[PDB]
Amino acid sequence: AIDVSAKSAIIIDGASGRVLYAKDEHQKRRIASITKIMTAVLAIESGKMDQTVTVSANAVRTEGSAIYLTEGQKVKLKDLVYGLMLRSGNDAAVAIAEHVGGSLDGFVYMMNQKAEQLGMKNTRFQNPHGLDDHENHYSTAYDMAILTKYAMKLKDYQKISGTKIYKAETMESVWKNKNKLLTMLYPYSTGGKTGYTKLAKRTLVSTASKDGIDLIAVTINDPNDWDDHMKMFNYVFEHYQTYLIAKKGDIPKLKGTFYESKAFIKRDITYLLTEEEKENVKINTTLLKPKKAWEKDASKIPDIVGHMEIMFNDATIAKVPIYYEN
Repeated sequence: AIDVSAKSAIIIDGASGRVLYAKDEHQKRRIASITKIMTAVLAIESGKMDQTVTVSANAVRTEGSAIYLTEGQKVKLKDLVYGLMLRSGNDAAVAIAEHVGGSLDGFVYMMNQKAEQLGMKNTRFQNPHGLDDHENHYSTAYDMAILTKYAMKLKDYQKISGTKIYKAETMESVWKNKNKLLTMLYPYSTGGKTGYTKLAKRTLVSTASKDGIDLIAVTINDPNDWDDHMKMFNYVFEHYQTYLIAKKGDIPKLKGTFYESKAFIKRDITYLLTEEEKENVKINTTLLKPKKAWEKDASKIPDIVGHMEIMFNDATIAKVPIYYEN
């Protein structure tokens, strides 16, 4: 079984989003610097990554981890985003927020509107860094997995998150990523983001891939997080595989029927499952009843003749149209 030291934890399938393991995954908690994933997403989506940012006095004042920005410094937004993600710079976070959002209040508005759009119903942002300077800055393991799945759609996020070493284009710094999974511990790691405050304790988001299986893990309040992430990924890689549920082309269960060779699906349907889960998958097809008039005239047969529904217990894990060869 999976046993972790985290108060809340989750691991999800990066392809389908399916929850594979969860522990208190909807409990609102302080999250510390994993907040910064949202800050990075908004910077990347802003289209302003090559713009020059002017660092404010407010940005320099920020407590905690820093990249040592100075008041009035001119730094490319991209550099700040690497500093944010690799070094957890809180100064970088405020500079990004003020640049992309106009003000902290503006940026935080943007963060919450993005959370809403993603369905993060148990998440509320009050700042761009995760310092404990407000009430009601929180998220959950489940919501942070949703956010990370979204972030991993962004090629720039993929790149930044997987970067071990970065030379800034506009600052005299080289930064090493603080994600020990990526830099030293776990060969399958593809990225992630750490957090710590006195009240939040250790928080961690990380991603991993092996044999085409992409996974996302979150732990909130976990003194053993590095080990626990590896345990979680290893458990999934050991016990789950991608099964071809239905192959592209014709549909075996329609053998002997009217649709035996002319009905087809346009793509493979694959899914990440344990051996025991795969036993509980059902392929359901609903098809039009062939009409006598179709025998003589193929033109009366629609292009789509039904749908295939893959069921896992009472979850619909896939649904695709069934076509009829023209």
